[PDB]
Amino acid sequence: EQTPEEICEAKPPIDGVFNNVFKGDEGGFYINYNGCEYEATGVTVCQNDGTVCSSSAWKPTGYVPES
Ligand SMILES: [Mg+2]
Repeated sequence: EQTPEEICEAKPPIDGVFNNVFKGDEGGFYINYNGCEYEATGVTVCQNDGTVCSSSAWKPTGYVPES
């Protein structure tokens, strides 16, 4: 019995590789995955130019995106 934001906040962190990664205004790396926004944490590796990044712990931000 949770709001969608709550559902996102409770999601487990993900170890993985994603495309369509978008950089934050503050240098954070973000993805929209299964209706939740996640932020890359710990060691993050991206292509110099282009979307793809790997992170051992993509963590939900609690934001429910429309992008
Ligand atoms: Mg948690």
